Amino acid sequence: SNQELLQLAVNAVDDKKAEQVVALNMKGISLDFFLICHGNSEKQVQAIAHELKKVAQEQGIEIKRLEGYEQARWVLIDLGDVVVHVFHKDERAYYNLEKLWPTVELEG
Amino acid sequence: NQELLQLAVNAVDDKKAEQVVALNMKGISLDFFLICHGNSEKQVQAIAHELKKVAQEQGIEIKRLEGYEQARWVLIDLGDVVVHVFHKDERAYYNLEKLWPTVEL
Ligand SMILES: [Mn+2]
Ligand SMILES: [Mn+2]
Ligand SMILES: [Mn+2]
Ligand SMILES: [Mn+2]
Repeated sequence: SNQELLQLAVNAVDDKKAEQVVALNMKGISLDFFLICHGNSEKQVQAIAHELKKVAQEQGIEIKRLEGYEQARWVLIDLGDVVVHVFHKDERAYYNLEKLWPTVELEG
Repeated sequence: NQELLQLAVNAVDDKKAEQVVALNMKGISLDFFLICHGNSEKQVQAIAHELKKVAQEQGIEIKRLEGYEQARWVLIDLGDVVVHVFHKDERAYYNLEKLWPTVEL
């Protein structure tokens, strides 16, 4: 998709104070954008994931996937053209997210 | 194709890598992801090295190799095929579900 869903996800995630928000242009890589951020506690991680869900249902966007919400260590919210990854500051795969997957200059 | 994949499966097999699983990334990424694990950091490195050794014999170019020293999660980018050698105790290895069609062997 475009910055419309991405900005939609960035804001939602921003309203809940998600830290280190990073977008990835998954463009040439996957079959568009991957939004990454993290919470400092399992309660904060779920708050973020929920605001994204709440906002997604307001704008009428179909959530294709949502996994790891209960555990709140690595919540994946598939919004289609955009996929959000909300990690817990202590999640290890969150620091190895380098191996996996080109960023996107949000402010622009 | 199965040429590089079988090449990687064998290398990883010579070192006794356990729970070898191939993933068809067709229609997902821009070929094959291969996963397996070692029971110790020494075994994990043995596997990663056999892959490196085999890759240099066949003359295939290793694009990436990360986490070898730590031997908790070694990534060997062989191009069309990317191998992930985990340590049986690595957590991201049990959450590899979230991330992302299992190829037969
Ligand atoms: Mn698209
Ligand atoms: Mn509507
Ligand atoms: Mn917990
Ligand atoms: Mn160690």
